[PDB]
Amino acid sequence: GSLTEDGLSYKEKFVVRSYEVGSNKTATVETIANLLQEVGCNHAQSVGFSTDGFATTTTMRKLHLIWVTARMHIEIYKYPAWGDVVEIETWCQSEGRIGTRRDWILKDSVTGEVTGRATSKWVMMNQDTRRLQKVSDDVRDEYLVFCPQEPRLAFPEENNRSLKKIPKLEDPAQYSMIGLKPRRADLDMNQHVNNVTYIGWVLESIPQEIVDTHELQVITLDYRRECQQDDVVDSLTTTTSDSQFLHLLRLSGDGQEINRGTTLWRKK
Amino acid sequence: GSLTEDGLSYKEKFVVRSYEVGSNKTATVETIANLLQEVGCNHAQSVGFSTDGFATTTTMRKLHLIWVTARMHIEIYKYPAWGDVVEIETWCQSEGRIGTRRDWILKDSVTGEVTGRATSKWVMMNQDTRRLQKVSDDVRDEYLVFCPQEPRLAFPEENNRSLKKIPKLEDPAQYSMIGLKPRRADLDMNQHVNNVTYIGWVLESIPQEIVDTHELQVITLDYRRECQQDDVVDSLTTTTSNDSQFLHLLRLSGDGQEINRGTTLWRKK
Ligand SMILES: COCC(=O)NCc1ccccc1
Ligand SMILES: COCC(=O)NCc1ccccc1
Ligand SMILES: COCC(=O)NCc1ccccc1
Ligand SMILES: COCC(=O)NCc1ccccc1
Repeated sequence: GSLTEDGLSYKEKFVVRSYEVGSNKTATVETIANLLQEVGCNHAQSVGFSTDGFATTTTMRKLHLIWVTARMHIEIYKYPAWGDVVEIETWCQSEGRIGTRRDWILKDSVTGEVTGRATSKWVMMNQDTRRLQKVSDDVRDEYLVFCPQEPRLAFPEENNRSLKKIPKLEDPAQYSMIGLKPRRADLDMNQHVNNVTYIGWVLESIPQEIVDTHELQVITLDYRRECQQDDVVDSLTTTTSDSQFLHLLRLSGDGQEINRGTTLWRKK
Repeated sequence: GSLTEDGLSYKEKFVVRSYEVGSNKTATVETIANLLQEVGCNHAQSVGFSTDGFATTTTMRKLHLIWVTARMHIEIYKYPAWGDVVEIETWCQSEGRIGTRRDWILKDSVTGEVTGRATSKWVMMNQDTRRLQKVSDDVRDEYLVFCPQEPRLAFPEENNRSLKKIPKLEDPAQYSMIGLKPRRADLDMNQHVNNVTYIGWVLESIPQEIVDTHELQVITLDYRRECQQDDVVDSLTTTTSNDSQFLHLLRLSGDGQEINRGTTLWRKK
């Protein structure tokens, strides 16, 4: 991978692996999400950001400050097949005191056609108290030199799917998958559950009939609270309609919300 | 990746990804196992083997015959770090009517030093009845032309760890992790649980204290029965031992039907 000519974005190509594909012999949405994460990490490394905590600086490490994902939104037009090469371009942009936005464009390496796009919102917080904090000018100036100054949006539409408010699913859920627990392969280098595992858990409550007759087109996911490595999760889904679903991930005991989201599926 | 000059082995390089590493910032044993699987699949594809079923031919597909892993044995000297490049060489050799053996050598791309090795045993089975059956000369001849004829062993030693018999763990287990279920990311393109998920499930019952103070050196795993996508598994571990050794058992949560057994050897960091 490499930073582009103007140094304001980063590109990387990936060959889709045999264990990365589903029943259709095309990459899963979790494989796609892992690749967005990988290119995001390579972009931060390329410009000197910390190898201990994603997108942190010496200034943030002293203050025990981290960046956390608030929302992830992915739209796929064509899933690459096993053996195919996908090229991914990513860039970051400031969003004031609220936080930051990282966007991605996925392309077919051979044709050059856009096969997907993603956008994510990040907020700053103290890693110990878990309290959200406003980004100071000192922290802001550090990353602004690596962002384009004119708005570059993967989802430019005024009032598009990526910015829609997500409601809370009401009991009883139409479908559910309970007792979901993370194993060591679900944890990152800091022993935290990987953001991609939550996408998998959300999709666990979609009936196999939907998965067999449809392809996932859009997924929007809010990250409200972290699942600890010894927590147990219940994944809940209700049809709201193409097929549309409302999703809720909550702790198996007290029902504390960890994530909420929506999915849109297209008939094969 | 590519077949080597003589066409009797295959090499591929991989850059270790950020999500592929553990707390030590080095690749997990499941990341290593996924890469051995990937290079194994690329080698079969490079010489015309089926894209629907691993290492099958038109002859095998007609008879509903598949190859299944009976045993996997991995030894790691150094786990590659995030950003490092690992080069893997793999080859296959016939083992008579019993089945085949696929071996691997892992190397550091920069230094050229061997950082690991693996060996696996495969048996042929009817995919519908799940009945094992000896390999016929017709099936044998099809793959022999892609194998070296002189013995090429990743574990050459006459009485070595890769061929040791594994005993059945007796209750009560010293440690356990109960209620393990596969999710969709654990399934392959044919809806079967990925062979690597079983390695993860085995390791789920190792205490976190061992994982924090030791590094995994050797893992040997027998595959006895397949876990269906709606089965629930219990992972059991007992210490059998400077170095730490463990005996492992994976069985169905209800009736206790054995799916896997194995051993692990850990070295103090
Ligand atoms: C360390 O992560 C870097 C990154 O860019 N992450 C993207 C992502 C966010 C949420 C879900 C899936 C993927
Ligand atoms: C937390 O904000 C998202 C993010 O990726 N920030 C670091 C970064 C910004 C600009 C270029 C490269 C890396
Ligand atoms: C389709 O698999 C091709 C292959 O060579 N797999 C090796 C393997 C066997 C068991 C556990 C992990 C890896
Ligand atoms: C089932 O045995 C393991 C295996 O990988 N067989 C296929 C093969 C043999 C020789 C070269 C390349 C591919």
